[PDB]
Amino acid sequence: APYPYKVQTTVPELQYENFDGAKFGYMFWPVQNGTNEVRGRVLLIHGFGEYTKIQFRLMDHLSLNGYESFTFDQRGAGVTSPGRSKGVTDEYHVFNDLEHFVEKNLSECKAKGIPLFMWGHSMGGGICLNYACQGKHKNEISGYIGSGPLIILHPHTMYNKPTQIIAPLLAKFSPRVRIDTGLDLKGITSDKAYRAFLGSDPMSVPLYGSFRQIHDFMQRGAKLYKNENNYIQKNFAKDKPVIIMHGQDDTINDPKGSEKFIRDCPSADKELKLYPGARHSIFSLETDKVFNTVFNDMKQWLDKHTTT
Repeated sequence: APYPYKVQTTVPELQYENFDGAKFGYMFWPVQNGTNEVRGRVLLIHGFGEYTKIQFRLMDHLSLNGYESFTFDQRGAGVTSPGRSKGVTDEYHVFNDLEHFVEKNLSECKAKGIPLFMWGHSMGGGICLNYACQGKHKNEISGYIGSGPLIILHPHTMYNKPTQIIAPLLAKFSPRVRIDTGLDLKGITSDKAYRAFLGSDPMSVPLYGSFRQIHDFMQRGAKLYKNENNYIQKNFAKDKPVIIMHGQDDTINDPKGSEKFIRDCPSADKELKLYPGARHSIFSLETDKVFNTVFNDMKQWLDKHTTT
């Protein structure tokens, strides 16, 4: 089944970079709108099961609207960790790998005098928001964007897929054990055409996650949700703007989590945007109606925090 989206710009080459025992597959997407003007660059942290092509639809649109994109297949994901390596990563690497690419992009963006923004979906959303609190360069990112971030699972997901609860609890005893709980296609998107692509994609199925990886990204969001001793108010990078987009019909990641995060956030420039009729993957696998609504909101938000 074909990938429903027709890219309007030139797809970048999938480059590779060795770092800390892994060969990272990454992509730099240049602005292609006929002007030599770049308003800024967005670094895209994908979620569990995802990889570069999933973010093609978003990167294509950023390029047309004056924004460069950088994304990489994380450790445990995509071309970076195939075979037995799939699902194999942890809290340490997740951020240590992210620092490497943040620094790479901060330098290049420093060179051309453009702001760097950080974007994350689901698992990537959990990472993105957590970086705003713990990142080495959290004060050098110009703005944080979350796309239905994994803070707390929706009750529906926990009830129908109890595996994602149990397996983290067992991670300490056997962290290398990998497991495949399959795709919740109907929860992921309301668009049948992207569903078919996803359920047919060799790069999407099978998707294994180890107990260590899963425990770590589950603990990651639960940490933000718990906000023990006002962790978020204390550590969120001062005066950094933050916006979360969350599909209102998201029954994979509870929208109530983004709601509480925005509430807890001490920054002035903060907003939660909920989208009716829209489910989990609003930036990649949803309908054209949803994506356009959802992307315009991101496009405008980025314009407000960029100059010329």
